[PDB]
Amino acid sequence: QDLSEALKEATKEVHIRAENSEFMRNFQKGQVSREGFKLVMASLYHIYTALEEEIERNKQNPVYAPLYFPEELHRRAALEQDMAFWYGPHWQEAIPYTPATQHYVKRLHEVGGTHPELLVAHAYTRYLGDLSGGQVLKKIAQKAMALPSSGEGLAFFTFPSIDNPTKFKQLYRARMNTLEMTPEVKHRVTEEAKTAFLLNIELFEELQALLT
Ligand code: HEM
Repeated sequence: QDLSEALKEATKEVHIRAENSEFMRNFQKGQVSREGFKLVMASLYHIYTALEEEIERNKQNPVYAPLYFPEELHRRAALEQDMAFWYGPHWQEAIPYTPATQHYVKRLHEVGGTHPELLVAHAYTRYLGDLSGGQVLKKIAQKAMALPSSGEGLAFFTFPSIDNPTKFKQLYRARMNTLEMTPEVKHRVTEEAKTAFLLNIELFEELQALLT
């Protein structure tokens, strides 16, 4: 069984749970505030910073390298633009770094530094969602918060180097399927993808509490 399929299958249940977190349920209904949106986007800034630091560390490592697509996929620059938009020019000392965000970052560094063969789980969980469902979330955000089609404040959700998210997704999955796989690696990769998803749920839980 192909890795791309094994991951989709292993995470379909937890994905249902993630969409139904209180924060995402409210987000999807069009009830996201600037305060709530700023918190989540600041937390992603930290998460994608860590993810992409570890990607760069492992770019030549054959357990990751076939997924090395910085120009197309990396979000850190986009998130910096969004931070300047939402938080102003002194955003680096305005933005929060919540405990659940720190916890996700920690696991990202553990994976990148000690278990790089699992980094694909984390890239899969974030980037493939951003290319799929994130495009729906973009539209809802834009409408909720009166964000302009010209894209300011939603750079995260915009992939100017990818013509067509569906075709790129199909390429990315094809390339995942070229990673050297043993039963050991495959089983732990799909476990770590479930952990990535839980880390996200835990963040959304935390943000919702901080908002109430
Ligand atoms: C309200 C919240 C969300 C909505 C409405 C949403 C919606 C979607 C939609 C419509 C797809 C495409 C499904 C398909 O192609 O059959 C998708 C795929 C994906 N989503 Fe989300 N999603 C949400 C939250 C999340 C979160 C929180 C994560 C991860 C942290 C995530 C990760 C993914 C991944 C990895 C895929 C790719 C599945 C695959 O093709 O293997 N989703 N989601």
